[PDB]
Amino acid sequence: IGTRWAVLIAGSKGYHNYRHQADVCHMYQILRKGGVKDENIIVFMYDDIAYNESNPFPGIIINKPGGENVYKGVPKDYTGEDINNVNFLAAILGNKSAIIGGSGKVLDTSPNDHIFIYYAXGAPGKIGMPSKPYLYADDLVDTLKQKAATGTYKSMVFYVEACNAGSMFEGLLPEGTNIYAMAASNSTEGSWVTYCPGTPDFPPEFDVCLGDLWSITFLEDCDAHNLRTETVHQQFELVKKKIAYASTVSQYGDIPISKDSLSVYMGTDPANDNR
Ligand SMILES: *[C@@H]1O[C@H](CO[C@@H]2O[C@@H](C)[C@@H](O)[C@@H](O)[C@@H]2O)[C@@H](O)[C@H](O)[C@H]1NC(C)=O
Ligand SMILES: *[C@@H]1O[C@H](CO)[C@@H](O)[C@H](O)[C@H]1NC(C)=O
Ligand SMILES: *[C@@H]1O[C@H](CO)[C@@H](O)[C@H](O)[C@H]1NC(C)=O
Repeated sequence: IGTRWAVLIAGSKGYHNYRHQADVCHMYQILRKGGVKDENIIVFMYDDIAYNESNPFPGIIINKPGGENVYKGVPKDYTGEDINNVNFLAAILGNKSAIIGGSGKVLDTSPNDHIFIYYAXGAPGKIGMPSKPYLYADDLVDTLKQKAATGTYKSMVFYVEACNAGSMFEGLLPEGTNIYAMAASNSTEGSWVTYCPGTPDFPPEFDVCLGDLWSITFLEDCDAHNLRTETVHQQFELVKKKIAYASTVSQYGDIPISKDSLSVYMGTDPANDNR
């Protein structure tokens, strides 16, 4: 019962920030393969990578060496300077009349729907937007409190790839409104980039990192398993263990929500039914 929705947002701009847009495009491919529909996936990506004069492969974005083109077919709801706090927060709330610029696609969800939000690109108490102002912890949590008050969702999972990512939720995110959050790092740690030049077996055409460590770890995990048999809690434990040497994967909010299979939010790719 209900519909799966998602909001994917890369909070940065500039070719050196290739990884944030590659991470978000990779998440789109997982949702598309799982049967989540484009009308229910709101994408915020600056869109300055695929056709950049510096990109050695125009029209292509990869999130791993030798990987597939993750840019192919990704919707463009909010690009360029339309990625900002006003539009990101109105999209989460689901109020089309509060969007200023962009497609107007928002989470106009119903009570049995599921929501998955993934943000990639931070400092204590804030995460980036392509231009100032940045998004502050209190303002993001206040929007989540407004969304909970409307009652227009069954449960929500929010994944954040950023430095000090846990600072967006620590001591603020409510625990009884069906919102579970997972962060690449805790409130006082930075997060790591990965797939950078100068590593064994790396495409010689690139001078930028292709992904972020926590992101490619959870994204590649989604690609390799039947999401009906892996829960959010099992992914938390697996990814937390895998990257313990770099940062402390952290969880906040309504922890029992993580008993849900990942397919509740992402669907599942029939090619991995045996895995
Ligand atoms: C949906 O949003 C409407 C527009 O909000 C107004 O415009 C935005 C851009 C901001 O300036 C905001 O402060 C304004 O209030 C509201 O008129 C409307 O009541 C909202 N609907 C619901 C159900 O919340
Ligand atoms: C390409 O990347 C450069 C470096 O960040 C940026 O200044 C420029 O705006 C981008 N151009 C396009 C066409 O996306
Ligand atoms: C964050 O993780 C580090 C370990 O890398 C730990 O020393 C620190 O106490 C943690 N901070 C919080 C607020 O939990």
